[PDB]
Amino acid sequence: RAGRKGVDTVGESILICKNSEKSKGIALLQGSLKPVRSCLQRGEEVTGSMIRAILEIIVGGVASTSQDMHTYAACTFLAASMGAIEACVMWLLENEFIQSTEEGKVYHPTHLGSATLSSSLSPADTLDIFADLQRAMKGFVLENDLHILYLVTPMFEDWTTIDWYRFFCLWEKLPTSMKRVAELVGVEEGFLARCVKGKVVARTERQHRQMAIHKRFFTSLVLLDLISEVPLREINQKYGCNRGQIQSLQQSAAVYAGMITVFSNRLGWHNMELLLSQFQKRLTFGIQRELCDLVRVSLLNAQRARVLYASGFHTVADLARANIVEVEVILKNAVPFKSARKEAVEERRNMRTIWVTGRKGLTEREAAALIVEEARMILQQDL
Amino acid sequence: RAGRKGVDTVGESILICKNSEKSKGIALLQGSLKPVRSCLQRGEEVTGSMIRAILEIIVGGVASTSQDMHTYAACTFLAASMGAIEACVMWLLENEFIQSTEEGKVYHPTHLGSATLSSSLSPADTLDIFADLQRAMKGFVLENDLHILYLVTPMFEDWTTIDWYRFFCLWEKLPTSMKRVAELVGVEEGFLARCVKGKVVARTERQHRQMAIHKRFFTSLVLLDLISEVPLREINQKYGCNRGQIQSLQQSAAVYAGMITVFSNRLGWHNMELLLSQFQKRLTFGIQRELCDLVRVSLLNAQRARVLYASGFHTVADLARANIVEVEVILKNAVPFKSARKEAVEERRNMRTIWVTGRKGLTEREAAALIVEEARMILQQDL
Ligand SMILES: [K+]
Ligand SMILES: [K+]
Repeated sequence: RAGRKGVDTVGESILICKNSEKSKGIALLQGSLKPVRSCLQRGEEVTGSMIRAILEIIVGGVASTSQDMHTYAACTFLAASMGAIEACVMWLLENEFIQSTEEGKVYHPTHLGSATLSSSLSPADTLDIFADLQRAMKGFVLENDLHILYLVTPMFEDWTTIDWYRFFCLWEKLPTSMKRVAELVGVEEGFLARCVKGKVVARTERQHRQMAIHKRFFTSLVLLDLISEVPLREINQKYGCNRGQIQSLQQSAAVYAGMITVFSNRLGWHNMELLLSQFQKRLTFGIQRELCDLVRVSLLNAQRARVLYASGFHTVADLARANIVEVEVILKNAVPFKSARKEAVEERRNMRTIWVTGRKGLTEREAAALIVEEARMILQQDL
Repeated sequence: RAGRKGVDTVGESILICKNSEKSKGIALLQGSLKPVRSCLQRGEEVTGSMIRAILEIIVGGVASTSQDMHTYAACTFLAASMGAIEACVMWLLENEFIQSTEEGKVYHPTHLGSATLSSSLSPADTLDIFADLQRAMKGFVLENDLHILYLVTPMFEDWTTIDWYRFFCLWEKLPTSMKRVAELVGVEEGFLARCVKGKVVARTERQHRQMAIHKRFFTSLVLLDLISEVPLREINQKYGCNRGQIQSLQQSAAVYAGMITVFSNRLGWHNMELLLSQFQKRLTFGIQRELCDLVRVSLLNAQRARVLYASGFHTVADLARANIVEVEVILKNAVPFKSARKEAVEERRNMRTIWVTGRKGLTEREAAALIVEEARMILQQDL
């Protein structure tokens, strides 16, 4: 990124080092990129990338027989550099992903197969997800939205560094209704104590998904406050994570929530599907059910939707009838100031202070007129 | 009902008796109707009819003060024949139905009050229903539709005489998924045994709603098969009840299901409302979710909707494109014969063999043309 084309004569790069790390710095300047691996490499005859690859072609209906499988193996990048394929096919058979009809040896997708493909889910993750859902449908808590959120809470990657001492403090202060959900999932208070007392991550044993469970329940709490319209600064102080890690999490959970919804629909689990089908939109914007209609407008996010709701505008229909200058004023009240704000400067009438995507700078007035204009266009398309 | 006006010269009535019951028969011929009671009569200072009456006028907003209450007491039929009112007002206060603001002594409705009124529910029944729902939301089974049905299964009157021996036979053969729902509700196997072994109805103690629970769970099983499109004859043989008692039950449960849905909506219980809001339509016709669209047509019931679904017509949209004579044929296949049916009689082309409400006799042809005609009119109103 050193050197602007058409602007600079040269691009300069400086790597600051010490005498001790002097040799490692030179290694980088002379270093070159490593050769590209296939990521489908084989004491592991089976592998995730291959299992998914084989599942996609069989369920999709472009690979039926055993001859089609090895023909596919020829097209891979792994074979370009110049058994394992057969192992993945059996794996799909053992775990009810694929069917075999002896037309000798022809493979067809199951309901679980077609569901996994439509859900864009990884076959390795689908097994635990399928069990987790069946476990939840045997005993489910409906008095709050926490248990539902847990099912759509992603835990395939760490989104933040969790302070366990902070976690235990929230555990005790946690209401009884949410402790019931914790117990029902696997959250044991004993494991939480062995985390604060001693910084033993363990996780060496495969059976230590016990760690992931507590990380997942911690995350669901964050997502619970998030769709409860709890301020980002409160969530930051309460949990110990920045706004960057949160936004990356909600956009991840919004997508994941859609996956579990599709997965539940293709298996015929209507009751479970019915509950989940409202959280994709709520996780995206971080809102409650009431603001779901307002946030259809492009410029209206969580903060702008709430202040317009609390001012009499509950729906797009109510927002189309709106007086523009009234919308503008309500927007002006949602701004965050360090001092308890909420002189006359008439030189700020042209200040473009509202950002969009692929944006021209919008004034607070122009944005308001756009919100009312868009609301009317949507109101007509609703008929 | 003896004597047709404009037809008969006299109407004759004969009461057949023996010598032993001779005196009781004469008592009827000379007998006259008893005076009409008020049904709001008072060791019972409080009474159901009064509590409901007082609740309706306060929540509705036509009675606020204490003066309005006794003014209402004057308009009653009980006072027409010429304390207790004050007792009912306190009862509504004790059970969170009504609020009191000391403008000395002014009464307003609570959320629980406004919910009960909108639900058309009796205040006496609302207390147990409110507890039952809160109990269900703490631990709910979603793998089947049984637990949801239990919440909308009415038990304020007996709809049939339950054979307990038959019940215990269905209990053992009952799958594990439905035994979990039974335990979760209150169905104890010990009580079922003390019913078959000994015909002890008990029910003298008020705390013996334990009887109602088992009667309610028995009923939910019937409703489960009913919306699973299990034949009426199978349900008759399996449970021991006639088709008359069943139809009276489903139309009762369809109405009740709507009540619990409204009740849940006014309390803000969205998750619970979401699950219940699909069973009013299914209980009415006795169908599965797939036939919900077809049964919008007036002439299409459960039986006609299924045979049209299994023949390629899944929606009203598919049914508007239908060839009339094809619909007619599919209908002809749904008819029940004692022999394994499903000569050429062309004299039955005018036989009106299909009944409607406020009906002219419809031929199987005319009905088919009406179904396709109605489907098209509905398809246009859907846009
Ligand atoms: K938006
Ligand atoms: K109908």
